[PDB]
Amino acid sequence: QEIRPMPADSAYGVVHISVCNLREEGKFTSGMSTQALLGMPVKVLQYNGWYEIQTPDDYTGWVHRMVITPMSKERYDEWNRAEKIVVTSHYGFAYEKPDESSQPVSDVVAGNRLKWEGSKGHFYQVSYPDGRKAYLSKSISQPEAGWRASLKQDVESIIETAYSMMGIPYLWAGTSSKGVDCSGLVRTVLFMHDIIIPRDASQQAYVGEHIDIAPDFSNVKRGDLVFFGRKATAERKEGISHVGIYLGNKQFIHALGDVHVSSMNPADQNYDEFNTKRLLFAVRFLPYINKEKGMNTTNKNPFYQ
Amino acid sequence: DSAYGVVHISVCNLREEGKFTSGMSTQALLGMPVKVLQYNGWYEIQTPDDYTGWVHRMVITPMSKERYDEWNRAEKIVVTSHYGFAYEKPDESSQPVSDVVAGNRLKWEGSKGHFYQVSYPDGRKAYLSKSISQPEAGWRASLKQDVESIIETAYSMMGIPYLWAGTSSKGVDCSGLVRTVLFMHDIIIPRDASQQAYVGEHIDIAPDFSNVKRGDLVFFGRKATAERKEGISHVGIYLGNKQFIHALGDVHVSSMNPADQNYDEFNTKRLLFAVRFLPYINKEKGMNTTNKNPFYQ
Ligand SMILES: [Cl-]
Ligand SMILES: [Cl-]
Repeated sequence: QEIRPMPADSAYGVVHISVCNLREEGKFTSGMSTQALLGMPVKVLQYNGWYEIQTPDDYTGWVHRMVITPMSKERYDEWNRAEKIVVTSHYGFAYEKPDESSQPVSDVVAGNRLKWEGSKGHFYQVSYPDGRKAYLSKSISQPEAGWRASLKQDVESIIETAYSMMGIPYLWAGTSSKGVDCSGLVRTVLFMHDIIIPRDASQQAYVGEHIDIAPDFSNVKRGDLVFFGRKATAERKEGISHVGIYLGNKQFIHALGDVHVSSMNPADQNYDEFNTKRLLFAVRFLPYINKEKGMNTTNKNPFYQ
Repeated sequence: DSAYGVVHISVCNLREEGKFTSGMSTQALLGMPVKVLQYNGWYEIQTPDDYTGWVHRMVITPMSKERYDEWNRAEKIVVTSHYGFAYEKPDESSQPVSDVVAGNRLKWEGSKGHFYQVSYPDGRKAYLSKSISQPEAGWRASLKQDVESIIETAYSMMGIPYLWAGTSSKGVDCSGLVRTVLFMHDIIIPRDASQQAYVGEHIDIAPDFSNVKRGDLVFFGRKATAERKEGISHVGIYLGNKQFIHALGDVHVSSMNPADQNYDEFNTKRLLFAVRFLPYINKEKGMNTTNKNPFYQ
């Protein structure tokens, strides 16, 4: 077909697999551009055999027909209003029975959110956007209201979550615990703390407070983002090629090959000469969550309300 | 310079060309031996299924032939659960070293508590819980390579996402589901559906499906014409009673019986034939087990 825009009964959707793969065009032979998660609300923009969708970070891309559940605004609103079970562990499964030896229904990853239906033993009974029923261990998940109540969004808590992803593979366009790109590591960590910021490194580079890094690095702080790339010239604007999370003491955690810690101190064993020489600036963003457009929490984000 | 290597991340992503903006073509696993064909900033590699593609320089450990051979001779710890992590200490609350997926193999160095001490190709040291892994000798001494066990493994992947070129427990494509399942049973077959279609024994499906058996592959696509050869588009694993398990959106079970609620009309209409392959492991170039495959020997 070529349906654009979508009819009202199919203008909205919810992702119903653990991690779905958005591509630049509606075909497998197009590059992946981002990913969305189980239970995540989306807008459905058009259909040509694949759906073009918009995720809550305003990013757009294309997914196969079978991986989202399209729906009316009314049904989308019902999904969003139901208290969720929030997956907090990186990896696990949901099961047919309250027993991890039973038939799985699907994998889950951190940030996956399913409708809470009940509880049985050491499990939450849950349902998927498509109507599947399952059980999730209380050891890898928890009810959304209590999750929010206990949620920490300080820099140290955020860095701990980044450290929990040590060695996970780099994957281009990767935006989940399964695999991450440079900007996707940032997003995957933040989403585990209920925070959404822009998807691409080139957009993350212009959020919050710009920090012109001092020669001694004294004005860059743990929790800032550090950006790398091609410096602006008279004839050409700057190009952002890479991002990491600053750790203090010239160290930073990032996704390149895998998630790892590097240094900008030439004396350190983990010195990353290539990126250090391409260092551009830092950004301090955490103070401005819900204070500028494009940076928000899911309790405030308009896709969720 | 380097002609050999070993993958040192859980799952690496091979692409058509040496750049991120080229399509993924297959994936390889932690501890898997590879041949290194060239370097242009990225490495062109060949995986043990004889498939080639490109990976970022940081994701494999290039080695001399002697070091490659030593890696291969080292007894491994084999990861048997779909997902987990290896840790800095024998404690799942300690700092992780990396994620792991089923089929990952690391060098066995010892044990502490209920954990194997392991090492990576690049030299990292870690601990893997005995609850998600098994020593290679014991793995081989308990190996299941029958149809029923292979189907059980496929069922254990229910609902996992479809991922184009996906070849691990994280996400699989149609042919990748077949490969991912089979590697958990020590079996390697060709990577692409268009090659899988011509292995083993070709089954010309009877109208009652009576000559198709559990564990056969079913192939879907475009029928040959007078002017044009057949095109293989899709593959699934036959479960009997006209059902098959496959990766399309996610891993799920479909039927070729129009009466069934899980009838898949699109694919049923495109059914071409089935293939009985399991009897022919180690009997044709490109189908083998890792104890016979020359990459490992
Ligand atoms: Cl990649
Ligand atoms: Cl995909």
